[PDB]
Amino acid sequence: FIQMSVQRIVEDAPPIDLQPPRYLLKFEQIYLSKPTHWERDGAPSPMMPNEARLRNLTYSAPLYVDITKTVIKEGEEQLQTQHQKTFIGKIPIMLRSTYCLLNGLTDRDLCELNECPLDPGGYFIINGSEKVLIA
DNA sequence: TGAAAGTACTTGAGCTTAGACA
RNA sequence: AAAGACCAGGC
DNA sequence: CTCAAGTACTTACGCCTGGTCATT
Repeated sequence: FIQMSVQRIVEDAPPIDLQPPRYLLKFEQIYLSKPTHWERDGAPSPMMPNEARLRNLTYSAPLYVDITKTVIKEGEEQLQTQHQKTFIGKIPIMLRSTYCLLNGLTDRDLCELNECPLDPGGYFIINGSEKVLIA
């Protein structure tokens, strides 16, 4: 879903055609980061799943998509402005998936962060609650 | 994605037939 | 803390 | 003035435990 489906959905959506000048908006490619928490002061910091459970936070990762804005002023010159890392929202991250912070960590690493090595993962943390999607 | 049975409403058909006996 | 929704479960 | 031929319309389902959740 993260690697293919999100990019397919973003690139599939028709571009914004509006209008007399005309403006066209196109989304190029989405970018995912590790789950990070933005505090009141706005300082980013990695959010670990245990801290998400304890503080009733939502274990999610910000989603950034490159957007190119093109303006048509009827002067035969269309000025195209591209926007990098445009933040459109935060996608909840299934624990121990590829984009989870616990991915690829050994038993000692998981214990150092107070996470059970035997924890199979595969669930989401929303407001501190462990949610599992039923097929 | 399957999937239920009885009942309260409407509506709209549908039809050989005329004289002069009490 | 009232009234709802959903979920899981017991017999 | 029917009546069979249709269409809407209505039903329900034992008790108990707990958890979460968004809104008020």
